[PDB]
Amino acid sequence: MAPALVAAFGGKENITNLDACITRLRVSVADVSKVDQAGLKKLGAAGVVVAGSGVQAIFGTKSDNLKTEMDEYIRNFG
Repeated sequence: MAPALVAAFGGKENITNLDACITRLRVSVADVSKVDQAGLKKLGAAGVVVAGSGVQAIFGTKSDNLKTEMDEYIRNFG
């Protein structure tokens, strides 16, 4: 699931707004019908916040751990 979890929201390139940054991403959209943010926050990023109107994602603190999981995905799907 982890190699498809990040895909579930960050891989929805269709997204209308996204604030990618050093260790901070964001995903302001209405495709929440069934999104796995609850997983994409502790598994894709390191803490996100949902605010009807926009969504914010933060891969700080345990950035290396989460990014390590990211590295695994491309290596698992290379």
